Order: sequence, then C-alpha cells, then structure tokens
Amino acid sequence: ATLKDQLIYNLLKEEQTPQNKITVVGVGAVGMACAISILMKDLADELALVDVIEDKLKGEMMDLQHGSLFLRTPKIVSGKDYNVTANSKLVIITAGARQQEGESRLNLVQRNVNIFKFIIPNVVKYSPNCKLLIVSNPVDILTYVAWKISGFPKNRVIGSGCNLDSARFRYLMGERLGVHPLSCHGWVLGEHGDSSVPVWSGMNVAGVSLKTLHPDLGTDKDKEQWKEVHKQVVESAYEVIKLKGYTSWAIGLSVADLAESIMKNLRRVHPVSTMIKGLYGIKDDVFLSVPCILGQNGISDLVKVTLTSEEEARLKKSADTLWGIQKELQF
Amino acid sequence: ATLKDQLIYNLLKEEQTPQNKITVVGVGAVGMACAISILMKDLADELALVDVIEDKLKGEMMDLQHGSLFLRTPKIVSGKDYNVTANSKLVIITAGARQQEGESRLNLVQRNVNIFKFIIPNVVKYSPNCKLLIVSNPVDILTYVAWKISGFPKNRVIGSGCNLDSARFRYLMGERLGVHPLSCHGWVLGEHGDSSVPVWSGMNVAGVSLKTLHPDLGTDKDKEQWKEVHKQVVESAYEVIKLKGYTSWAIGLSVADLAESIMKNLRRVHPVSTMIKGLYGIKDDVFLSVPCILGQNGISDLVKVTLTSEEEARLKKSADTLWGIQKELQF
Amino acid sequence: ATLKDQLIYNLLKEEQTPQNKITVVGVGAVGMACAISILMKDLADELALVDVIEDKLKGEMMDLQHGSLFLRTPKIVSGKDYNVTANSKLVIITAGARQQEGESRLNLVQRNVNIFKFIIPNVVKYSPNCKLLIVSNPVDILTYVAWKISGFPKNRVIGSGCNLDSARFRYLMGERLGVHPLSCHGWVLGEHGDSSVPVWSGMNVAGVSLKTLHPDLGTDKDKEQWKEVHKQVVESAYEVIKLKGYTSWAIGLSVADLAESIMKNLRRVHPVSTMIKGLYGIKDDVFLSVPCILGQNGISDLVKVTLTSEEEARLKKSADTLWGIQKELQF
Amino acid sequence: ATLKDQLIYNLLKEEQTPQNKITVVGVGAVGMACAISILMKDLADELALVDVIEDKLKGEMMDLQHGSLFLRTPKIVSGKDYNVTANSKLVIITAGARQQEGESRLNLVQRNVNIFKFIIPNVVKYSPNCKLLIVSNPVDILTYVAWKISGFPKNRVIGSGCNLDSARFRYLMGERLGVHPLSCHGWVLGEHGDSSVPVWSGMNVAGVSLKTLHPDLGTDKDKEQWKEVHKQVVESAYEVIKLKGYTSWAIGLSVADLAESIMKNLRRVHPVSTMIKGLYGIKDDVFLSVPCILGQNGISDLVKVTLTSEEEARLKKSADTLWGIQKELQF
Ligand SMILES: NC(=O)C1=CN([C@@H]2O[C@H](COP(=O)(O)OP(=O)(O)OC[C@H]3O[C@@H](n4cnc5c(N)ncnc54)[C@H](O)[C@@H]3O)[C@@H](O)[C@H]2O)C=CC1
Ligand SMILES: NC(=O)C1=CN([C@@H]2O[C@H](COP(=O)(O)OP(=O)(O)OC[C@H]3O[C@@H](n4cnc5c(N)ncnc54)[C@H](O)[C@@H]3O)[C@@H](O)[C@H]2O)C=CC1
Ligand SMILES: NC(=O)C1=CN([C@@H]2O[C@H](COP(=O)(O)OP(=O)(O)OC[C@H]3O[C@@H](n4cnc5c(N)ncnc54)[C@H](O)[C@@H]3O)[C@@H](O)[C@H]2O)C=CC1
Ligand SMILES: NC(=O)C1=CN([C@@H]2O[C@H](COP(=O)(O)OP(=O)(O)OC[C@H]3O[C@@H](n4cnc5c(N)ncnc54)[C@H](O)[C@@H]3O)[C@@H](O)[C@H]2O)C=CC1
Repeated sequence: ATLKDQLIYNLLKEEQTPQNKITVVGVGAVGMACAISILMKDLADELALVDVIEDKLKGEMMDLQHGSLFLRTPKIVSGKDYNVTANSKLVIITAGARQQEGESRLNLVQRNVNIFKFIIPNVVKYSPNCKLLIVSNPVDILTYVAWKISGFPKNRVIGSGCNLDSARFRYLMGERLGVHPLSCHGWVLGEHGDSSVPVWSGMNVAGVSLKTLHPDLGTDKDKEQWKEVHKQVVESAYEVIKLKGYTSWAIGLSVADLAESIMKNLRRVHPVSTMIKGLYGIKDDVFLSVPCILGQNGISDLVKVTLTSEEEARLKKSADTLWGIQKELQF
Repeated sequence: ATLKDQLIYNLLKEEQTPQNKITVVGVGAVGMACAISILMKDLADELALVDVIEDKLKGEMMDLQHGSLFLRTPKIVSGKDYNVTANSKLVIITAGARQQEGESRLNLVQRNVNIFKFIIPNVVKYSPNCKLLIVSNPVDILTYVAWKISGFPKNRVIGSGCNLDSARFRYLMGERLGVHPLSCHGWVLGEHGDSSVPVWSGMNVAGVSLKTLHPDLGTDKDKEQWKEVHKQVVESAYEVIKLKGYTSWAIGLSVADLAESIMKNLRRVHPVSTMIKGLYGIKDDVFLSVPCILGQNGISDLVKVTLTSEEEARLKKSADTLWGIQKELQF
Repeated sequence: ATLKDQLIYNLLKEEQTPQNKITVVGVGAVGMACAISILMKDLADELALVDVIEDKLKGEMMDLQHGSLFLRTPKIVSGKDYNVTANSKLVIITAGARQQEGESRLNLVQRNVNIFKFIIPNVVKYSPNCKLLIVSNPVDILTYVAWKISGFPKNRVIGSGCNLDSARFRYLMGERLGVHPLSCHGWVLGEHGDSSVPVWSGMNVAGVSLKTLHPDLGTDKDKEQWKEVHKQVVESAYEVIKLKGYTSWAIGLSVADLAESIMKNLRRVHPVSTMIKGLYGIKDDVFLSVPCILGQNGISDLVKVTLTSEEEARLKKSADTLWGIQKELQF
Repeated sequence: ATLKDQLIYNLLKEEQTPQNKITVVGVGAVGMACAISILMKDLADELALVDVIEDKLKGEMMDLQHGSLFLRTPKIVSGKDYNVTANSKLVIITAGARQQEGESRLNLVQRNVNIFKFIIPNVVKYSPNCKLLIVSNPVDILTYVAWKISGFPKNRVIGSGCNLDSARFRYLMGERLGVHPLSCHGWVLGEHGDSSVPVWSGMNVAGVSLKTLHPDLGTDKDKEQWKEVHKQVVESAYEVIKLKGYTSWAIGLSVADLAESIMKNLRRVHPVSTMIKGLYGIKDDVFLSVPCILGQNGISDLVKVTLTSEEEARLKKSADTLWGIQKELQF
C-alpha cells in the first residue's frame, strides 16, 4: 500500500475536537496582528480565520501555515463559512468598515452594526459558549451591539477598550521617568479614544503616589504639563495613522495580552469595556472601560475605583453620549 | 525639583551600550514581519529599523513602541541615518526595489545592487563586526553582492536562501503524513526559488528513509507523485502572492529562527546561502543554500551532503547561471 | 549686532494686517489651478491655502513660495488650523470627497455636506465678512449648503455654477465662427452640468441675434445641429476627465475671473449660482446660475432674462430636483 | 447658405503663419506649469504641446482651450506628430524619465539621451531657427546633449540651469532680511542641484555688499550660518518633493521668466546653462550656469564674474565630473 501506511500504523480514527480554539474575524491589519501575536504566545491549539474577501483570507492562511515549523499551533484553518469556527473558546472580532471623511460617526456605526448583524449570529451558532472579545471601532458601542445581538451574559462580552490606551500611557510614563512600563503603573478608563479619563490619583512607581508627591499633577497649573501625557495617548494613534496608515502592532499585542488572561484563567486586572450600568453613576445600558478581572469565564469581577466628582462626570457624559447614539439603532 | 528627581535617585550617568542589538533594514511587509518575530522571541535588547521612507519608518517604530509593556525589548529605535544601527550583532537586509512594467530580471537586479551599494557600506561603517543576513530577492545574487561590497569574510555573510523553502517542504510532508513538520525531516538546497533541489535521499521520519521504503520517490514513475510536493513549494510563493499580494509571515518566522540560532550561539543546522566555491563541484564565487551550522560567528561549518550526479549537475547549472548574471554587474 | 540690524534700520514694529486677502480651501488639482491663476493675475496681497493632508499642503505652499521672485503677492501661507485664513475678503471652497465603488449621488453628497459642516463654520469664525465662492460638486447643492451653515446673506454666497459652462460654450461658438470667444456672446444658465439651459435667444456676435438669422437654431430641425454645441459643453467635462483624469486649468481660470470681478469691484455680469427663490418661477430655496452683477459685496444685482415656457420649465424641474435632494439632508 | 456665411463676410483666405509661437515638449507636471505660466504672461500667439501619451496630451490641450475666454493666446494646439510645432520661435523641453531608486545617475542620463535622440531631430526639422530651452534633468548634461544633436550654435541652446536655484536663494535671503526677493540680489552658479556655487562676494541689498559688512559670511566661523541658506536652496527641492511629490510651480515660473526675456528681446541677465568651454578655467565641452544676456537670439553675451580660487575650483570639478559622464555617451 501507500508510503504513509507503510511508514505509519494507525491506532486512532480520531475525533478532531479542539481543546483551546481561538477564532479571529477580519484579517485586516489588526486581525492579522492579533493572529501572529496569538500564534507566538502559544495561546491556541487551533486558530481559525474568517473574512468576506476570500483571496485575502486564503492567502493569509497559507502564509501562516507555511510558518508552521516555527510555531506550536498545530491547526490553522480559514473560511468564509462559520463552521470553521465551531467550538472556539474565544472569538475576536476585528471586522470593520473604514470611516470615510464625509461619513458621520453615526453612519459608520450603523454600517458596522449591519456587519455585526451578519457575524454575531453565525459565531454564536457554532460556538455558543465562547467569550466574545470586541476590537472593532467605535469599540464601546460595538461591544454593546455584540452583547445585544448575542444574548450572552455581560461576563462573556468584552471590549478591547482602554487596554491599549493604558499601555500607551504607561509607555509614555516610562519614557519620562527612565523606567520600564512594567514598573510604571497608571490607569486610563471610560470611553476608548478621545474621551478617555486618566486616573491621576493612582499614578505610581513602586506604590508611591505621584499625585501626593506632585499635587498639581494633571491640572493646568502643572508646571511639568502631565496632562500632555494623556493628550499624547490620544494623538499618538492619530500620528501613527498619519505616518504609516493605520495601527496594527500595538493593538495586536494588547489583544494577545487579554487572550492570555482568558485562555490561561489568570485573573489579572485589565481596563476593558464592560456593561457598566448601575455603577459610577451610570443608569443606561452602556459599555465603558473599568478594571476587570479576566479569566476562563471572561469578566468575573470589577474593581470599584474611587473617583473625583470631575472624573465621575466625564464618565457620565461619555455614557450619555454613547447612549444617545445607541438608542438610534435598529436590531 | 522635578517629579522625577523627587521620585528617583540616580547612581549612574550611563554609557548606553547595546549588548545584543539587531538591525532590520527595510520596513515593508517582510521587514516588519521579521521585526515582530524578533520582538516576540526576545532575541534583542535593542532593535533598530532603517528605511528611506521616513513616514512609514517612524510610524512603524511608534506602533511597536506602543506595545512595549507587552515586550521584553527595552529599546526600539528607527532612523534614516545609519548611526542608529551602531554596534549591531546582526543586521537583516530586507530592502529592495519593486519590478515594473517591462523590467528584465537584469534591470531589477541592477537597481537592487545599487541599493546595496548604498546600504552595505553604511552598515559596515557603524557595525563592523556584525553578521549580515540578506533576505531581498534575488537572494543568492544579492548575498553575493553584500559579501563583495562589505569585504566581510564568508562566515559573516549569510543569505536567507532555502530556509523558508525547506520549511514549506516540511509543512507539506507533514500534511501528507499526519505528523508535525518538526518531526518530518527533509532538505531543499541550492538556488532559492524555481531551481531548487529537494534531496529525497534524506527524507525521513524518525530516521526512516522514505527513499528506501519507496524507491520511486520523487521520480516520474512515482505513483504518489511526490515531485508535486516540491513543485508546490515553488508555486506556493506564487499562489500566496496572487491571493494576498505578497509574503510576510512565514519568511519573517524563518528569519527569526535563523536569528535565534545566531544570537544564542546554538549551532543548529539550517539550509542557508553561503559562498559555496570549493564545494559541490562549484568553481565560481556563487552563493547557494547548503546545510550550515549557525552560531555567534555566523556560518562556522558546513554539512557535506552526499548527492546523485543529477543533483550535483542541477547545482552546477544553477551556479553557472548565477555567475552568468553576476559577471554582468558593476561595482 | 546681526547682519540684518547692521544693514537695516527699523521704523515700524508692524501690525501685519492683510488688505486684499484670499483663501483657497482644498489643494487638489482644482484648488491649485485657482491658486496659480490668482497669483498670476495679482489679485491678492496674501494667499492662504488650507487642506487636511498636511504634506500636500506644505509642499504646494513651498513650491509657490519658491516662485516669489516672479510674483507680486508678498505673503503666501498654508495651514491646517483656520487661523491662517483670518480676514480674507474672499474664500474659495474646492474641498470635496471622491465618489467610490457603489456610492449613490446621495451618499457622496452627504459626505461632502459633512465636510462643509466642518469647513464653513471655521471659515466664518475667522473671516466673518468674506464672500464665499463655492466650487465643489455638486455645486448648486453645495452652495445652498454653505449658505445654510454660514448664515451669510444671499449676496455673499456665490457658486461657480455655469461660469465655466458658459466659457466652454463661447469657445465652441468661436470655433464654429472663426471669432474669439470674447466676441462671441452666449449664455448657459441654471443647473451646472447635464441639466443646463443654453439661452439661444441671446446668442449673438456684435449684437446680431443668431436666433433671428437662423430661426431653427438649437431645435431638432436645425440642419446645422447647434444643439450639439450645448451637448458638447456637457460632454466636454466628461471627455477631458476620461483623457487626462480630471479638470483643472479652465475651472481655475474661470474662478480667477470671478475673483477679479469681486476684488476689484468691477460689476461685471457673470452666470453664477445664486439663491434664486422669488425669481424665474422658482419657489424653493435652491441655487441656480443666472447673470449676476459681481463686485466688492458679492452679488449686488441680477439680470432678469426673458425665457420661453420650455426654458422656464427646465428651470422649474431642475429646481424641484435640487430641492428634492436638499430635503433629504441633515444639518 | 450657412449661418456663419450669413453672419460673416470673408476678405481673406488666410495663410495661417505663426508670429510668436512657443512649443512645450512633455506635458507632465513641469511642462504644464510652464504652459499655464506662458499663457498667463501672454508671451505667445500660438502654443503647441507635444507628448508620447496621447490621452494625457489631448486632455491637457482641451482643458486649456476651454479657458480661452480668459486668455489672450488665440491658438492652442497639440499632437504626437511634430508638424504641430512648425515655426516655433521657442521650444521648451520638459520630457523626461523618472529616476528610479536603484537607477544609476548614468542609466537615467542614457535613457533621457535616447529620448532626446528622438525629440531634437524632429523639433529641428520643423523649427530650424528656434531657440531651445532645456529643462529636463540632469539639465547641464541634457543641454549639452541637445546642442550636440541639434548642431545649433551655442547661443540658441539654453538650459534652465540655476535660474530657479537663484530664485530660491533670493527668496530665502528676503525671508531672513524682511525684504522682497526683487530687492535682495544674489547669484547661484555652476552645476544645477547639489554642486551649485553661491557667490557671496556679490550678495547685496541696494548695492551694499553683505560680504564686506559681515566678512565671515558663508564660511564656517559664520555665527549666523549663512551657508545654511545655500544648503536649504539644495534641500528645498528635496523637501518639496518629499512633501508633495514633485516640483512644478516654481520651475514653471522660472521658465516663463526666461521665455519673457527671449520672446520680448529684453537683454536681461539670467543664470542659465551655457557652453562654458574656454572660460572660468574649463577646457571641455561642458555646460554650466553663468550670468547670460537673454534676448531674441538666445544667449548673446556672458558676464565674466570674478571668483575666488575655491569657487573656480568647484566649477572645474563640476566640469570634470560632467565631462566624465558625457564622454561615455553614444550619438
Ligand atoms: N479598539 C482599538 O483599540 C482598535 C480598533 N481598531 C479597529 O479595527 C477595525 C479594523 O481595523 P483594520 O484591521 O486596520 O482594518 P482592515 O480594514 O484593513 O480590515 C477589516 C476587515 O474586516 C473585514 N469584513 C468586513 N465585513 C465583514 C463581514 N461581514 N464578515 C467578515 N469580515 C468582514 C474586511 O474584509 C477586512 O478584511 C476597525 O474597526 C478599526 O477601527 C483598530 C485599531 C485599534
Ligand atoms: N527569501 C525569501 O524567501 C523572501 C524574500 N523576499 C524579498 O524581500 C524583499 C522585501 O519584500 P517586501 O517587504 O514585500 O517589500 P516591501 O517592498 O513592501 O518594501 C521594501 C522596503 O525596502 C525599502 N528600501 C528600499 N531601498 C532602501 C534603501 N536604499 N535604504 C533603506 N530602505 C530601503 C522600501 O522603502 C520598502 O519599505 C523583496 O525584495 C522580496 O522579494 C520576499 C519574500 C520572501
Ligand atoms: N464647478 C466646476 O466647473 C468644477 C468643479 N469641480 C469640483 O471641485 C472639487 C475639487 O476637485 P479636485 O481638485 O480634482 O479634487 P481633489 O480631489 O484632487 O482633492 C480635493 C481636495 O479637497 C481636500 N479636502 C477634503 N476635505 C477637506 C477638509 N475637510 N478640509 C480641508 N481640505 C479638505 C482634499 O484633501 C483634496 O486635496 C470636486 O468636488 C470637483 O467635482 C471640479 C472641476 C470643475
Ligand atoms: N532643471 C530644473 O530646474 C527642473 C527640472 N525638472 C525635470 O523635468 C522633467 C519632467 O518633470 P515632470 O514634469 O515632473 O515629469 P512628468 O514625468 O510627470 O512627465 C514628463 C513627460 O515627458 C514625456 N515623454 C517621455 N518621452 C517622451 C518623448 N520621447 N517624446 C515626447 N514626450 C516624452 C512623458 O510622457 C511625460 O508626460 C524631469 O526631467 C525633471 O527632472 C523638474 C523640476 C525642475
């Protein structure tokens, strides 16, 4: 008989059932960055890719497969049909439309909603116990959308949120202080993007409040202008885009970090977008970034950060804005 | 005084001298894939990126920097001037020109050679003891070019060669056999691309010659058509391009593998392009892929693979072709 | 002291206040053609350029500056912030979005309206007494939009309209007759583009009605097929695009003509888009091209052209169509 | 009979013979900028355009024709056949190849030479008494090439040379001093581009030597670093390109200035490239920029500028380099 059968004796006619499977939807810049990061942190035994452009999809899948010798993720598959995603522990959404200059924030959101109206029901059909990690912008809204469409409990629907923002913050802090960002601690909360809130009260190195050493920290009479740090966290993503076209690497790594906490059940604390109704004064179904304990069941627990009146108010306003957009949305 | 001076007491006014530094020249798809691969295998304490397009360059540098919290590479720099590459242990060249409407292999090659005539001397100026790892196509020729321009000894000029090709081969073999490519062993040597030679004699799983189990292996009377594997190895790179535009991921992972072997002085054996004159019947200054022992000094040693006459002849002809191209090239 | 202070004695610490300032918004082909035309007719003492693409903007500004020796416009500035436009007598809008694969007239329009929702308020903030000259397509609609957003009186909001169309008409007539277009007189009114109306009644050379010499002029039984002239006026803009990519030169010269009439208070008569409600049977807030008297305050007066019923009706229908579009548009 | 014949009585069956005709070869960015500048300075009664891309050509020609009402140049024609250029007083060459990254300076020059080998003989056939104004880069070489191919006397072959460079210089001087460049005087000579020489000895405002007021002017111990001015004159064209893609406006205006001096026989002095053999120490057939008297017969006379040893030497070196390139060139 065949060379394979001459060389190999078979014990098991094998039920191929994935044990730690991850699916990425959208193989654009972000989606693929997430993919290579995940492959190189060995977070999955099966990686599935899904997109509507079949060329790009198959191409990216083959390019990865070819690097298999250098990886420890034994099944990489792709497809337009969602059966390829069956039994994922984790499904990351990076599919999205590109905002165009004229396009209202609203029109964009609605386009993306229609996209989600296609994706989420399919994902849920084939992996009804997965965690959803939403990356597509504008992310607090789309995480709400995904939650509405899936009918999943709030713990299994997570948005990438201010994870990345907080990483940029810590990087900038580190640059200012001559210390690695792993040792510079600081939190960015609320609405991802322009409206995010830097919590100065808890900025520290080695458990030393920077705010008590420098009481004017992050105010206007701040001679060292630390507000600039946060301003930069916001404008960075702009500059980077202007410069290179888009953001991929940093967000891919942030998402991989999150995935590591979930897949490995670590119970680390991350600033991610979660359904915050009831807390921080918020009284609508909106998603904002707070410090969340991530693990095998998604968001198990939430850190109640003490805020100033102004911080609480910034959040309230973000929530009112977000809600205003969300109620003009059809499911 | 400043918040920094109030928070941090300084012992050392520090000589910043990189200890394990890597430079990637060319931040296109390939270059950047190499970069993220290097960043995620913790192979470097400083990574420098160099390109002529300053926008793209700075953007990519920033996108990486923003992911610093999730990395263990504490300095990432970019620049148009080569002083940013000073003291690299390893410099990867991915820079190249894109072939255009009505451009002969020869014209494209000459343009790339002129590119190298600029890059290599600068590189050598600022890192005179580095190893050069050449990735740009056509790679055997361009590695020969780098070697000529740098005046480095043949051990410090390595070309990517058939590393990736051999990886694709092992992936395909693995697919045919239901085994991981790590355990399917097989070698592709000589000229990277179309003219490469699959050494069937040494195809094995667990030290079991496939060629002795299936003597017709890889011939034309081979009922299982194993030639197809090799054909595919060649056409893969085509299909992928056709599908997605280009190749990045696999080649990046291959290069990172090589880099690991060098930075860590492993003395693993890899099929790379080395100045092969004196061996295999070859009598011209050409580079071909053979099994090379890689370590802190680049190529320390070479494996002398037993070949058939036909194999030896394919090699001879590729070497004659390469020389034929090279002798029509001005330095 | 400095060479400057040694060479030059200063009388005045000078309030830099522009006296005849022009702003062009949008530095694409059209915008820049307008700019060189304005620079070479000596219509301005300060020219400001504004765009969202900062690279293109600064480059064009510098390329112009470098030609200063050959010009009599002593200050050329560019910028992304609208403070560089402060105190313009005249602001030309050429900014616009490009229509894409599967984009309705309506979607494109809405994108452009959103663009205007940003530009116009800024413009008005820094130059509250300027005249607005709108060039971006679809121009009658977009002039209506600028008028709505700015709250300027109808005399200060002028659209390019059928100025250029009428120029093409006169060129074609001139070709047919062997006379310069300066001496061939003829009017194209109403909706710029396909729906425009050629007023044959007033086609003349030296005050000689072509319509009375050739009563069948411009009808279907016209053996000389003068309709073709008008048809061509419409198809010209198509052919040119097909051939070269776009239109710049002619439109630029047209806009500069208009500008001359305004900056110099000439009170020449030009066919431009003006808020025509109350006249010609029109009963909606729409803009159409009629003969307008242009001068230092924009459109001071309007020529009441005698029309046939059919002409009046074409106008009525274009106005109803325009309104139909506008009522589906959000401010 | 016809409407034309009913309206117009003909005296003259007219020999159409152009009296002040200009031809532009190459309707790229530069060529068209030259064209619009010429049209707006009313330097021609007939303007002819020539290119190998027939679409682009016809398109640009129509776009100009359509602006005829606003111009005082009554015949604008285009074509691929050179009969359209017959009887030009002046033929401007802007045709050229784009230098590619890999491309040696030499390869580019040779490509352009082959282009000229097509253009010049045709131009000369149809306008044997014209002046040739060479703009294409590298311009001192191509002006030599045009002269060799045409067999015209040295007065009728002019290169754009350092006209533009000197305009940039005067603009920068003007910026530093708060004076219009028309009143800041200063000369840039020799090889256009990087190797150009700023003649500090004759830098002045109102006949006041800046070099005698500030003896260190343009040296290294110059505390005001005036060398930077010249450095910038060189890097400007680079920055502008980087920023916008290319240079058009400034060069178009420079060329139009030159054209004005020729067409109108003014005998102004301009820094243009002329066959400098015999002077400034140069002993080969090379072209460099010196101050030339331009008029109806092209370069009638030359200004003998007194130079330092170093300046003379810079020129000598430029000439030796240029010659070295030119003697490796086949006609
Ligand atoms: N929250 C965050 O921190 C960040 C979020 N993002 C977002 O990621 C998203 C995509 O970013 P990029 O990768 O740069 O875009 P990428 O544009 O280049 O492509 C997105 C992909 O989505 C796909 N897609 C569209 N409709 C689909 C459908 N119905 N089903 C499956 N796939 C579909 C496209 O085919 C495409 O491949 C955007 O929404 C962007 O804003 C980007 C950076 C950071
Ligand atoms: N050995 C292998 O198996 C493979 C080899 N390659 C080759 O590697 C090369 C890179 O491919 P891609 O990343 O897709 O191309 P990439 O084309 O998209 O761009 C190459 C980069 O090189 C840069 N560059 C050019 N000249 C430079 C200079 N003088 N100094 C600094 N930077 C310079 C460009 O700016 C560009 O960013 C190609 O030549 C390609 O054929 C590609 C895939 C696999
Ligand atoms: N009335 C007429 O006879 C004619 C009208 N037009 C119209 O004029 C417009 C310009 O055409 P082109 O110059 O070829 O287009 P151009 O497309 O090449 O680019 C338009 C410019 O507008 C800019 N822009 C867009 N949004 C902006 C903003 N929010 N702020 C500042 N700048 C912004 C872009 O950056 C771009 O540089 C088009 O809409 C076109 O249809 C064009 C030809 C003749
Ligand atoms: N000396 C100076 O001060 C300056 C010189 N230049 C030069 O002007 C030249 C063109 O510049 P651009 O307008 O930006 O290029 P443009 O590239 O966009 O196009 C040049 C034109 O030459 C044409 N052409 C090529 N072969 C031809 C032939 N055999 N017959 C007729 N036409 C032919 C092309 O079709 C094209 O339209 C280049 O050589 C450039 O270096 C540019 C700026 C300043």
